[PDB]
Amino acid sequence: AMGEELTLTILRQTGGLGISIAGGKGSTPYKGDDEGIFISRVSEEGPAARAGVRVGDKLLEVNGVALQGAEHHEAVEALRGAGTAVQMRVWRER
Repeated sequence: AMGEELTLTILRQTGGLGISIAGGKGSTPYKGDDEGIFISRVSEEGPAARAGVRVGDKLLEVNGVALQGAEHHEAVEALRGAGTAVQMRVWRER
């Protein structure tokens, strides 16, 4: 297999999830031509790091909201509106 599909739960903490994202349909890609949404930063002090989110993870879904074909700002909105426990489905390439 080329990668692992993981489901991680991030408990929003002290005002954020502790991630940045890159990519999206019509934005600068994080990888090749892939227009998907990718984790571009994980704050060392933030809850995503502690939950096991990794830079370069491809974000597939956030609390039921699919991000396939999503634009960047749509994904930002999905993360912001995801509530206190944020369940992320990610694809982690080898």
